[PDB]
Amino acid sequence: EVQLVESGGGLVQPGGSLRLSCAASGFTFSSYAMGWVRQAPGKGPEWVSLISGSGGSTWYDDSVKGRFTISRDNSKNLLYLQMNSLRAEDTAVYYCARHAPSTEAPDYWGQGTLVTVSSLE
Repeated sequence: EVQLVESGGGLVQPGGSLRLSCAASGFTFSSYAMGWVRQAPGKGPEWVSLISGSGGSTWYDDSVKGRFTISRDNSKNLLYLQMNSLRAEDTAVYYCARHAPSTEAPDYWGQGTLVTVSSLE
């Protein structure tokens, strides 16, 4: 019933920019903190950014402060991540995620979108 579908990932050269979107349904959107998880291929997942239910408060991992901007549109149930000045290190699968602190089951994630920062030179 809970659905998370992300869009907008892909290939970009270094210094480029990308915008991820995430559409939700199956729950009351604004009653959950939402965020973005990243997973590099040989590594565990980490939270890259988090936004409060209302969107009044945000958090960013130190490695992305200033470059990435998280936002949400509670009237259309959408979560965004504007990713600027992309660096090779930003390469990973990014997951849209619904943070449920009260739920014991793991958080719901979207299917994941690959983000590759690469110049073939």
